[PDB]
Amino acid sequence: PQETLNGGITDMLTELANFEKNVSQAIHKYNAYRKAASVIAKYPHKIKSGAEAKKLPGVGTKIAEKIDEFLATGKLRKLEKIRQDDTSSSINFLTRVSGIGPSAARKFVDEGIKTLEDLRKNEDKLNHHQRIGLKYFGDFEKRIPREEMLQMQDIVLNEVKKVDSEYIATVCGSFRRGAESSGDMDVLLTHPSFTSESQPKLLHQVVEQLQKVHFITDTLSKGETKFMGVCQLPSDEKEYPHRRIDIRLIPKDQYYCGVLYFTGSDIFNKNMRAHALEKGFTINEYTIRPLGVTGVAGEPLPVDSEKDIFDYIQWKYREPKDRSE
DNA sequence: CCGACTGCGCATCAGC
DNA sequence: GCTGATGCGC
DNA sequence: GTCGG
Ligand SMILES: Nc1nc2c(ncn2[C@H]2C[C@H](O)[C@@H](COP(=O)(O)NP(=O)(O)OP(=O)(O)O)O2)c(=O)[nH]1
Ligand SMILES: [Mg+2]
Ligand SMILES: [Mg+2]
Ligand code: NA
Ligand code: NA
Repeated sequence: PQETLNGGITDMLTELANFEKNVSQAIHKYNAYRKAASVIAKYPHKIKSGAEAKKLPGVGTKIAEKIDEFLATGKLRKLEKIRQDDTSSSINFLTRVSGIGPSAARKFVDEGIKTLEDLRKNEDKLNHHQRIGLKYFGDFEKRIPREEMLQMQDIVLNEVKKVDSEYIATVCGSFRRGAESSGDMDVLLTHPSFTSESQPKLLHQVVEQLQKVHFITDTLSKGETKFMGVCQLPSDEKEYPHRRIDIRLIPKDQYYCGVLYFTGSDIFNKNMRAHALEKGFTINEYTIRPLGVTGVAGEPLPVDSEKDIFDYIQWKYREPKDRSE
């Protein structure tokens, strides 16, 4: 639906959400406001009253009350005030730097460090992640057009196969759902030699090759199963924005549960789990399991493709395209 | 009334 | 030194 | 902040 429907309300709720997460450090209030924001964003009518909004799941007494104030006045007194607050708005802003959370942001603002400029001045007080986040502050907040994501996929699948043709790599996330743009790139990686009961250079070798051809440019974090970092498409034209890329190495017997999980959406993943229990199965990130007569979970069932998971719960395979809910 | 709201990998801190 | 807790991102 | 046991 059009933003001009309830965009004022959803903007208000999103703004309240961020201050809860970043300033009050109340993560559950943060998700509460966002849940309320989401369901109102989907609501196909211009809301006339807080009581009207309250019918929706996720909208309670306090938000219905806040909406009443917004509709009547065009603003929120509390929001106006906190917007104004130099301390709170600075803390809120610094968290936009990847690696700087609520705790670091507060500590920085505590000692007078409030801006990117201030961060740029105080490099030795930033850890490795926070420096990278600072270095690519602008780039990290850009979205990635699908065409560039396709070019990025080309390089990943090529270099991965070059390392070992028996690797299996799948670019999941919104891109796999066929979105016209993405926030980052999520690559899931496996190899027949790696199972749950199973070299742990399997991830390193792929990262290394992607670094060698200068696709991967920076490393945020890297262990034996998970890589988080920065990549960039090759350039006399203007150079591309640096992009966030994650690579996960998953055991083969857990790969397609992994692919399903990290393809999303979260809203879709929720239903699929809920319907999975109603059929007597439990689905998490790693496995699908039967729930015995009292709720005792048996051994993880063998999964060799996505559809296998759909078959167990008697679902017909839904294409990633049709997985926004 | 009052507990749940995903929980894990990695980097780094806190403490022994 | 090591172990467990915390911060962070997702 | 919201929901529900
Ligand atoms: N249990 C649980 N799992 C979650 C939750 N939130 C997310 N997940 C899981 C399920 C999600 O699929 C995954 C996050 O993948 P991203 O790449 O960060 N999001 P995407 O790629 O779709 O969009 P973008 O284009 O912006 O990158 O984490 C949660 O609250 N609870
Ligand atoms: Mg993504
Ligand atoms: Mg991601
Ligand atoms: Na409600
Ligand atoms: Na941040």
